[PDB]
Amino acid sequence: MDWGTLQTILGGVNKHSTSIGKIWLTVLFIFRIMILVVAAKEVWGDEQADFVCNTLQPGCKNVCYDHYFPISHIRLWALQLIFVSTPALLVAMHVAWTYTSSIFFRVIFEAAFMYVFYVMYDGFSMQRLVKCNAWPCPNTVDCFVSRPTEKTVFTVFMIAVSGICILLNVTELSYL
Amino acid sequence: MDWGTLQTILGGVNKHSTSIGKIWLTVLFIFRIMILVVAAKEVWGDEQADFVCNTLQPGCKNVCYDHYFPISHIRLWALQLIFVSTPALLVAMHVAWTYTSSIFFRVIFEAAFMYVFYVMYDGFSMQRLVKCNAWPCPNTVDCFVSRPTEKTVFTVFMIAVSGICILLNVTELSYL
Repeated sequence: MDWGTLQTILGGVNKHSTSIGKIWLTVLFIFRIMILVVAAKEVWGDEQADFVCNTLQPGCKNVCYDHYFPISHIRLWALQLIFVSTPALLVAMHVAWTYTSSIFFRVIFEAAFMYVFYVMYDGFSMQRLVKCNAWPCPNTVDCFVSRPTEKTVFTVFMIAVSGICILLNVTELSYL
Repeated sequence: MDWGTLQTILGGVNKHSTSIGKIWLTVLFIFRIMILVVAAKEVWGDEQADFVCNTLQPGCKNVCYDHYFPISHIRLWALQLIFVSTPALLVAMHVAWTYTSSIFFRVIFEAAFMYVFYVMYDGFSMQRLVKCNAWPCPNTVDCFVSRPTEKTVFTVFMIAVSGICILLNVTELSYL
């Protein structure tokens, strides 16, 4: 891939005691894109052949995999970014009803993804072994995970990023 | 094999209103020997490669096999017969402290094997699937059996035989 190949005329800088946010926020935008693609198919890209189930039950790997991973972290992120992406191309150029409502959209989205995330991954963690007692899964069986530490780390990162994103997003939203 | 090849001089028969038992009891003795050897290594002779455990746990077949089959039925029988065998060669010829105590021994042994049996195989049955949650057996796993019906049948037989053995054994023990 390659994303962004024309940014040369940016001599105009800020002078006020504000609009520091847009710097921080474009930086976090670009950042999160890199951070994503660089580790995109490279942490969670694997986790299909990595959910070993101690059994001889047919299918129970698939069963428990959806049971505990309806969706992977990186998708909720990918979405979180895209919904939080549309205000970016908006704020690309501003001076001359929406504009600040773009800022607010950007806030509330990111908030939503945080909440529903912690609803799903309660404990902000990756259990080393998830058991499973699904229908075909004849009793409570065991179902492993690879690299739970890893995924936990990058999750801590992205959530911290979400917090700072919103804090400057809102710190300039709160101009009154 | 071949067991018993000299029995010709038995013209002397009983005339009293008793000693019918010794007929019945020698018949049951010979019977149970045949009944055994004919189906000896031929119902329970197999059951080593016949205890399938749905798992990928190493050893868990052996583990659960001993767990649920410390010993097979046919051994408890084999013993039951042998302990109940010694009074037979005694009562081979009788007329002329032990003699009736042989009869009583024969009773109480067979009783013991009945009790301890039902202690172990509670329900007078063969479960089609025994689960298992042993140490190495990581969770409650499944562990199959072959021919549980079969073994149940022949068990019903041998226990009925035990009952009749004792009933005539004792009916002549109860002479007063």
